[PDB]
Amino acid sequence: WLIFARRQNGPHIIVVPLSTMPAWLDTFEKWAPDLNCICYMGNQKSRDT
DNA sequence: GGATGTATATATCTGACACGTGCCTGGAGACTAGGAAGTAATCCCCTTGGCGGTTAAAACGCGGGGGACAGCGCGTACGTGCGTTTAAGCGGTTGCTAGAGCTGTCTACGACCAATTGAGCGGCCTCGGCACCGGGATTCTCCAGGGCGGC
Repeated sequence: WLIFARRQNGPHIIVVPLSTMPAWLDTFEKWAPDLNCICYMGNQKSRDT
């Protein structure tokens, strides 16, 4: 709603526990498929990538 | 029949015990002040038993070669013994000076106490420098028009 209706489509950050974060990723894949939701975990080279 | 080995007795040497004396240092008695024990409050660090996630260190295995160790040869340098020298060790001279010990006098220097104040500790405001944001100048990629060729 913040992205589509009010046009506030800037950088949002969601900080979650690691164990629940696949349950956030598939929720973003299902409910908001048009969004550019990215994932930020891993070692130094993955985060650099 | 003479001299030798051995036992008991007597005088002398020597470490130890007790007596005597000084003196000075430790003990007894009394008084006082402050060092430390005890109390309460506040705040921060440490303890024990857990969880989660990163990740680099620890562990394990394996191949291989460098290094530890053993053996052997050799030659030199150190041990050993003897003869010779030399200097240490002891006893001794001869004076003077340094130093410990004791006594005496005195004076400058440091302890002690009261009043003071200025250097040390904490916080607050500001600057030097680094960094975030807005505006101007410079260079790169691109879309369209003009001209030429083919059926």
